[PDB]
Amino acid sequence: QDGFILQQVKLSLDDPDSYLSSWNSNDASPCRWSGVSCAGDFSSVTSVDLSSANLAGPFPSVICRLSNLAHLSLYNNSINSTLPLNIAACKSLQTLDLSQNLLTGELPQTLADIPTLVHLDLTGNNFSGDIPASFGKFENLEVLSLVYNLLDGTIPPFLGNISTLKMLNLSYNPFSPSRIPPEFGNLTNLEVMWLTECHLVGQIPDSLGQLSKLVDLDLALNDLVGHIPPSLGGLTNVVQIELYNNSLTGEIPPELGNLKSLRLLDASMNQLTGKIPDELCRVPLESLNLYENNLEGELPASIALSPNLYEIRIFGNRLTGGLPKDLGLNSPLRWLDVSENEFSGDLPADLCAKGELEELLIIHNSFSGVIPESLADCRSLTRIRLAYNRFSGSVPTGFWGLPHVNLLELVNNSFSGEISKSIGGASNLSLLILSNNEFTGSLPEEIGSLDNLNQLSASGNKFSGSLPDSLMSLGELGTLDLHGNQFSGELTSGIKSWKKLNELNLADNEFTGKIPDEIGSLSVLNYLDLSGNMFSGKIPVSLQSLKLNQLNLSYNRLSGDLPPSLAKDMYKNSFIGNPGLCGDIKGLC
Ligand SMILES: *[C@@H]1O[C@H](CO[C@@H]2O[C@@H](C)[C@@H](O)[C@@H](O)[C@@H]2O)[C@@H](O[C@@H]2O[C@H](CO)[C@@H](O)[C@H](O)[C@H]2NC(C)=O)[C@H](O[C@@H]2O[C@@H](C)[C@@H](O)[C@@H](O)[C@@H]2O)[C@H]1NC(C)=O
Ligand SMILES: *[C@@H]1O[C@H](CO)[C@@H](O[C@@H]2O[C@H](CO)[C@@H](O[C@@H]3O[C@H](CO)[C@@H](O)[C@H](O)[C@@H]3O)[C@H](O)[C@H]2NC(C)=O)[C@H](O)[C@H]1NC(C)=O
Ligand SMILES: *[C@@H]1O[C@H](CO)[C@@H](O[C@@H]2O[C@H](CO)[C@@H](O)[C@H](O)[C@H]2NC(C)=O)[C@H](O[C@@H]2O[C@@H](C)[C@@H](O)[C@@H](O)[C@@H]2O)[C@H]1NC(C)=O
Ligand SMILES: *[C@@H]1O[C@H](CO)[C@@H](O[C@@H]2O[C@H](CO)[C@@H](O)[C@H](O)[C@H]2NC(C)=O)[C@H](O)[C@H]1NC(C)=O
Ligand SMILES: *[C@@H]1O[C@H](CO)[C@@H](O[C@@H]2O[C@H](CO)[C@@H](O)[C@H](O)[C@H]2NC(C)=O)[C@H](O)[C@H]1NC(C)=O
Ligand SMILES: *[C@@H]1O[C@H](CO)[C@@H](O[C@@H]2O[C@H](CO)[C@@H](O)[C@H](O)[C@H]2NC(C)=O)[C@H](O)[C@H]1NC(C)=O
Ligand SMILES: *[C@@H]1O[C@H](CO)[C@@H](O[C@@H]2O[C@H](CO)[C@@H](O)[C@H](O)[C@H]2NC(C)=O)[C@H](O)[C@H]1NC(C)=O
Ligand SMILES: *[C@@H]1O[C@H](CO)[C@@H](O)[C@H](O)[C@H]1NC(C)=O
Ligand SMILES: *[C@@H]1O[C@H](CO)[C@@H](O)[C@H](O)[C@H]1NC(C)=O
Ligand SMILES: *[C@@H]1O[C@H](CO)[C@@H](O)[C@H](O)[C@H]1NC(C)=O
Repeated sequence: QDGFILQQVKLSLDDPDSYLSSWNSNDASPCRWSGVSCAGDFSSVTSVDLSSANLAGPFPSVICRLSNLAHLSLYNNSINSTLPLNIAACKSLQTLDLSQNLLTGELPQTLADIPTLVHLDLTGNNFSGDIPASFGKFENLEVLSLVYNLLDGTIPPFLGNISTLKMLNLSYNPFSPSRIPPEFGNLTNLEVMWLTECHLVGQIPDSLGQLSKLVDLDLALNDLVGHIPPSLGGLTNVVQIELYNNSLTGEIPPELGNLKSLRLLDASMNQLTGKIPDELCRVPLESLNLYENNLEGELPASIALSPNLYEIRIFGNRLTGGLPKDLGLNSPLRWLDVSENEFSGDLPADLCAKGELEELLIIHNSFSGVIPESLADCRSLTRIRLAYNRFSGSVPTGFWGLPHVNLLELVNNSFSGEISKSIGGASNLSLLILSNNEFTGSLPEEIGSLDNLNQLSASGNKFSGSLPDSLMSLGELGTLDLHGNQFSGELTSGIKSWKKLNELNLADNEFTGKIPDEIGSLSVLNYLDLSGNMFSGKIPVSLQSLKLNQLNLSYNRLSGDLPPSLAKDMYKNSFIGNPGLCGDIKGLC
């Protein structure tokens, strides 16, 4: 009969990829059929897995006529229409996975009438309306997943009545704004509470502290208010706490230090105040994210003790004092973001000791001293932002040439010395921002070797000498800003090679000679500033062809007529401070 029933399933579904080709009526048994598994001396179908088969059409309710069917998966198909109340006919089902389908309408209340059901996954469907009251009466359910549906009812307290529940997954539903039922604290066996983006309102219940077996608490992306409960110290087995993007206030409880198994804490994007507790930092955390809060005081040195720490993101706070001296020495630190704080003192000497540091983001702080010499050997680095600090000294030779660095931002510091020839080694460099420093010397020829470079901003420095001829080799360059320097010499026909250049700013330098006619060849140039230089001769006629939002050729030695487009009252400020250009425009001189 199992074969005949499965033939009825086949006739009820669209099978464009012929996944059910093997479903042959002439077969003695259906056990060898695609997606079918049998058990017992009877060769009874016990499992059907038609996942990722590109099957389409309504749920095949006739499949429930299989007496011994214990596992059904139609995961990742185009199963559509409503889930029938006839699903209760599947009385032997232990696991049901209908995730990633096109199922619509209300959840059938008869799902709770399957006593054997342990796993229910309806994730990634279009189910809407209230969660049925029957769902409170599930006999043996351990996993309930309704993630990414259109459920628009309130979160029901009766879900707390499922004593056997180990995972409650209701994340990513447009639920009517609802408080977390305190009855959820009575789910003694619960290991996962996943309520991300569930339109939660009100305060986290103290009852949630009763969940001794909880491994993951996720209440992120909601409108939760009030304080993180000190009762959460009762979460003995918790490893992950996600409270990010809420409206939580008050201080981080020191009782979080009692959570020995805690490795991941993210309470970022809240209104938390007070200091980060030493007790929490004593826990050997893997990730601590407390960014975009109103936290103050020092970062406890105990955080450096963790052997598992790879991530610290505490940016956008009012934290003071120095970073821990041993930070990175005992941990595989990968991501460090302490930006927009009040941190001071030298950077820790061994941030990259374990050789895994990828992101060093410390902008808008009062960090001082020289870049640690160890960081010159940190080849793992991909993004470096030391901008808006009080750093001094030369940038270490190795630091310039780090191979995987895509962004090097040293803007607004007191950095001195020269860009080393080692910069040629920076194959991955796309953005180089060194503006507002005391850098000296000439740009190295090795800068031209950086084919991937898109931005070179080094304004407000003491750079000098002729631009390297290799600078033409920067075909991918979109921004070149060298204003407020002592750069000398002349531009060449090589500037034509800057095909993708949108901005050229060489203002307030000592440049001499004619502006090359090849300036017109730069099709996407929208910003040109050559002001405060000694550029001489006629303005290139080709400049008319360029569409420029900003043009400044002021305070130069330029002479002769303007192209007709540029000869306008609006462009007077662009050509002031040039004796030769006088009388090109009425009221210029
Ligand atoms: C439920 O899915 C049925 C199977 O269709 C295929 O899979 C869909 C997910 C979609 O990719 C579709 O393009 C596939 O053809 C639909 O049936 C059919 O509808 C299509 C037009 O969309 C038609 O060309 C087919 O001949 C027709 N086949 C069968 C066996 O009915 C259901 O569609 C609905 O009913 C149709 C008769 C038609 O009136 C259509 O407008 C309806 O949407 C799908 N039902 C729902 C509720 O979406
Ligand atoms: C109910 O929700 C929980 C929490 O989202 C789901 O649990 C978790 O499942 C994911 C995906 O399987 C796990 O992620 C990964 O880690 C493993 C290594 O252990 C790795 O191989 C994967 O590539 C992935 O990175 C996650 O660790 C796990 N978390 C917990 C706390 O258990 C659960 O699957 C959901 N159940 C249903 C039916 O929706
Ligand atoms: C979790 O289950 C407990 C046991 O059923 C609840 O406690 C009890 O409360 C009942 C009324 O809600 C009462 O009839 C029971 O006699 C009592 N049982 C025991 C052993 O205490 C508990 O409810 C809460 O705690 C009690 C003391 C009251 O303060 C109630 O207002 C609470 O809701 C359940 N917890 C939750 C959060 O529902
Ligand atoms: C969901 O099922 C579909 C259909 O089996 C999977 O789609 C295909 O992806 C594989 C691997 O990239 C390709 O070789 C096939 O050509 C694709 N087929 C179709 C019809 O798109 C899809 O990968 C599955 N998704 C998941 C997350 O498992
Ligand atoms: C809470 O859960 C219990 C246990 O699943 C539910 O209890 C039963 O109620 C159903 C239908 O009313 C009966 O068929 C069962 O025989 C009852 N079993 C037991 C062990 O009492 C109870 O209804 C649920 N309550 C809520 C509000 O959902
Ligand atoms: C970044 O550095 C620049 C240059 O030092 C700062 O800009 C100027 O502000 C100072 C006063 O603090 C003036 O005396 C200068 O004339 C300004 N220079 C220029 C070129 O505009 C800028 O304020 C700094 N930004 C931050 C956030 O610290
Ligand atoms: C081109 O650059 C010159 C020099 O920086 C600019 O000149 C001055 O204009 C500003 C704003 O009106 C005044 O505050 C300064 O006093 C002027 N300085 C001098 C030395 O004259 C000019 O405005 C810029 N023009 C454009 C179009 O950007
Ligand atoms: C499911 O809901 C989404 C979002 O409202 C919509 O874009 C999609 O077309 C819906 N699909 C079905 C089958 O109702
Ligand atoms: C945080 O939530 C707000 C809505 O309150 C949303 O606009 C924003 O994109 C979210 N940001 C992150 C990083 O989750
Ligand atoms: C370049 O840096 C980016 C991150 O900015 C990274 O994803 C990429 O893998 C790097 N590529 C190389 C070749 O280092």
